[PDB]
Amino acid sequence: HWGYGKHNGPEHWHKDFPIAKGERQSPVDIDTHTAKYDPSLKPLSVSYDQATSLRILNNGHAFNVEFDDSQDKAVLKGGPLDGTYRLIQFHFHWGSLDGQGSEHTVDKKKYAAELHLVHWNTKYGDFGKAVQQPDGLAVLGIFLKVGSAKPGLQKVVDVLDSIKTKGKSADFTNFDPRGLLPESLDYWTYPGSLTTPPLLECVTWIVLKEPISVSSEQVLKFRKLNFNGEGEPEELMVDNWRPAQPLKNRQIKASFK
Ligand SMILES: [Zn+2]
Repeated sequence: HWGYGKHNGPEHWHKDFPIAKGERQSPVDIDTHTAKYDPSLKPLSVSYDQATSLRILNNGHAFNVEFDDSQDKAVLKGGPLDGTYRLIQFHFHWGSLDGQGSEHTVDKKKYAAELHLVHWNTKYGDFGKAVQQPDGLAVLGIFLKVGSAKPGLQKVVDVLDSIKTKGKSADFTNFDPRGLLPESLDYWTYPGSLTTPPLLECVTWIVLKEPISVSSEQVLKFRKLNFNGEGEPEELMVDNWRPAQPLKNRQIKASFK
């Protein structure tokens, strides 16, 4: 019964999930001046041409667009990563207002929303095994700002009426996640965690410098989703973000000068 309310929100998670106060929790504030350029970091390789989207699900904390991860169809490699990471799902975090919603911040700036493309290390065979490993996941984080519409997001926006409440799913085939990527793949990277319970410290974070722009109408449709099940009291799914956590003994590295 964790969530994002006053009584069950991020400040309470540590009671069920003591790793919430751990040494490598996410998100964090990215202090751009103190991040270190690392000239040996490789370009990212984002290989999404054979991606197979399957379904979209309202899980009661976000919506997930799920992919076939039973073969190397949509993979992330390079950058800070060793090996091959398969795309399993993406989801967003967003706010009730355009001035908040992101999990990571950049020099304390909050964006309207943040996209997470979640990938697991194929050396561990499945996602459930991967989350138990320090190098199990690679999450590509992309900020959303409100401005012009993002045409590559509209197929997601349009299906949200079909998954309004918790536990609802809908077929969601032939969605191309390349339409959600900014022009530049310049990034910051650091070791961290899942940002939702169980908060496992299994993630190599790769946060893109360049945000994507979405329209007011698009983000408004995110905000009409519900945290609750059908026939339960309506609570709008908004402010489903965890705030920045202490950096502790970590250095954020940049792929760019
Ligand atoms: Zn997330």
